[PDB]
Amino acid sequence: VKIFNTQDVQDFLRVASGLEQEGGNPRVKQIIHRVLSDLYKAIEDLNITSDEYWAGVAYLNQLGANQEAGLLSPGLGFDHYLDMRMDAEDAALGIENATPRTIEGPLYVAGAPESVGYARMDDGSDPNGHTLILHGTIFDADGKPLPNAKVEIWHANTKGFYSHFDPTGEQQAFNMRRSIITDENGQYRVRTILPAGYGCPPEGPTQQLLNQLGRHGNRPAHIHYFVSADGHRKLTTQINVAGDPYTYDDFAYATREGLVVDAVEHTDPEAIKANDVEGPFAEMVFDLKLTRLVDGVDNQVVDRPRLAV
Amino acid sequence: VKIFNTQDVQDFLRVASGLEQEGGNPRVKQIIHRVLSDLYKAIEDLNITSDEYWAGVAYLNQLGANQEAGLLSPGLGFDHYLDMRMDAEDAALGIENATPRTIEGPLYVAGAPESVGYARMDDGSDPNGHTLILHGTIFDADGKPLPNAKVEIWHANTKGFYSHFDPTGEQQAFNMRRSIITDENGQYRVRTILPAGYGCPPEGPTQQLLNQLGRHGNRPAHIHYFVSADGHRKLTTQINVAGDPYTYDDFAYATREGLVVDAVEHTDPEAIKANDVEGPFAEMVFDLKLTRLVDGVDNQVVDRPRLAV
Ligand SMILES: CCCCCCCCCCCCCCC(=O)OC[C@H](COP(=O)(O)OCC[N+](C)(C)C)OC(=O)CCCCCCCCC
Ligand SMILES: CCCCCCCCCCCCCCC(=O)OC[C@H](COP(=O)(O)OCC[N+](C)(C)C)OC(=O)CCCCCCCCC
Ligand SMILES: Cc1ccc(O)c(O)c1
Ligand SMILES: Cc1ccc(O)c(O)c1
Ligand SMILES: [Fe+3]
Ligand SMILES: [Fe+3]
Repeated sequence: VKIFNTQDVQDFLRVASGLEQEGGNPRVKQIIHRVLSDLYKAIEDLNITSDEYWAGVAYLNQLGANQEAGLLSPGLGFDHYLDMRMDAEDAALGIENATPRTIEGPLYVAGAPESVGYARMDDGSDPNGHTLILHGTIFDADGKPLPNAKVEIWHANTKGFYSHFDPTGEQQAFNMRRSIITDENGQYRVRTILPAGYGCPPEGPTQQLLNQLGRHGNRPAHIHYFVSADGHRKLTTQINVAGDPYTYDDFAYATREGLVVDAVEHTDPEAIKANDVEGPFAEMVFDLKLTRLVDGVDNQVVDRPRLAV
Repeated sequence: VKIFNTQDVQDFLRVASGLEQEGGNPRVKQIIHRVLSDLYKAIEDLNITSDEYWAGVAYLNQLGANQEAGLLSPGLGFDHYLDMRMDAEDAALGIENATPRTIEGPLYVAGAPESVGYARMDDGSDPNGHTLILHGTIFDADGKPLPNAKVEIWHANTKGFYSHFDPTGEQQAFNMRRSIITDENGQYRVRTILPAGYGCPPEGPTQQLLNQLGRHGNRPAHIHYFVSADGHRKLTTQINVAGDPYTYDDFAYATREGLVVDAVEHTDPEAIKANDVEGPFAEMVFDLKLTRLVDGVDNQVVDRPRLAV
């Protein structure tokens, strides 16, 4: 029993997609027609039953009810795939990406405190927090230190929770989220704590689907970056804390060579005083290099829904 | 950009689908691998940008947040498509379906009061309700009246709202929802009111998408039926009130020839007095004929999540 390639079904697909309708958006119709065709065909090819189908529809409802579509997305590789496409396009334009891009993730929040050159990111409310001094230089497309660049950093606490998405309700707004404008030497520097790896809500729809694929929902400890500057494209990337068990087994497939960074532990009193901290701390250095706009246009910035507080 | 066909993307798709993982459900992995492959390819063929992609992800959260995946499904033709498959399968088995099946819709509620041969379905709470006497006979696969068949009926009020899903504040539980056991002559008879067509929540995600396709989100006035009996398959169908503006332009594509019924209006005192009502009323007669089990089993019953009370 096969009906997908019969006139009845093909004509019905055009009707449902609004192809012969006068109103609407032709681009949406075009995409919907393709997606529907593909799904109708997959239902036939894989002999998906009604019981299976409705289980899929129920999952969609709970996926959205839990606001997890942006979490499942990277877990199913879309986020990284979109990055592969941008990389391919840059290669086509002859653009060399000194600092590789990687996924943004769904947890960026607009509105964080802004400062010049330095900022402390945490409020010391984490018991198990280990002091981290993260600093670096931002370079322009010509390799020269870039003053006034805006470096945005966000990461999780030791429990693997992000402010604004913390279930324990423990964190104040923008905790571990800052914008640092680079100083005269093109440098940025922050005092924060070493993040812990992130895990998907174990009871949520994203993890339940991953369980069906025999997969885990963990990410290694990492730090997110947005770096923007006049005359340059906006850089989206992240660094991984070297040594993490999941560095090369991230459920979001965000790891890339060049982004794994070593956290050097400092114990002597000399270093501690020089970075005036209260005791042993970790230090990470990470420089980032920007690319220039293409004929005055940032051909790769992404406009997507982001929480703004 | 064309990278879908490279080994890097093809292997990635296998990894993301857990195909190389030992745990999990092989059936789910099989379906996920196909759906991801098709979508990754659709993104390439249609050159879907990251901006477009994330609008799609946001829409998915909104769809589930409003619990409308089961409303969008029929709007995009899936529900009707699944029935087409069922019809094709029956046609191949030589099963002549006397009463045509059509979609269940997402508003069935389990546990309605039950009675033999007759019941009034509404609580008279609808100010504009017009009395409707709906009756008919249930026939077995041989064309013989079937006593003891269970006829389940549910429908909307004059505002297009159903009990348990009324946006304006609860109706009596199970208002306009009843189960009727056919009597000694295989008949069912109910007193209720004429329903008004249903329209999708105007500001909801389903209507928002339909707008982009230049389509409306309306359904003609209709009455749902579930009919079950020993030795026969469970029938899912509905009847359309003849004359409705959307009879042949249902956004859920559920109307079928043989399911459009005329509601005859009675105003003469003799009719009124005979059916013992309090004034003019409408009458609809609709008989249903059932099909026998296939090798002792109901090959088309659908088990899907349904609200129970
Ligand atoms: C609005 C239009 C939307 C159209 C969408 C069409 C998608 C196609 C549908 C495919 C559905 C896959 C069917 C999976 C399935 O048949 O069962 C999936 C599991 C169930 O667990 P079981 O243990 O098997 O249950 C049974 C326990 N018993 C045996 C004891 C009874 O549950 C799950 O959530 C996995 C399902 C998630 C699949 C979502 C894919 C989409 C993501 C982009
Ligand atoms: C987690 C894995 C899931 C992967 C899913 C991938 C989806 C495939 C890609 C989807 C591409 C959709 C592109 C839609 C688009 O580019 O714009 C869609 C419209 C927007 O209207 P505009 O007027 O342009 O808005 C702007 C008005 N301004 C200019 C004034 C600001 O909005 C909408 O909600 C329409 C959205 C339709 C998408 C639904 C898909 C579901 C199919 C089952
Ligand atoms: C997809 C995703 C989930 C959690 C994170 O912390 C992150 O950076 C990305
Ligand atoms: C999709 C849909 C919407 C409303 C209804 O009353 C119905 O039966 C089906
Ligand atoms: Fe993160
Ligand atoms: Fe209905």
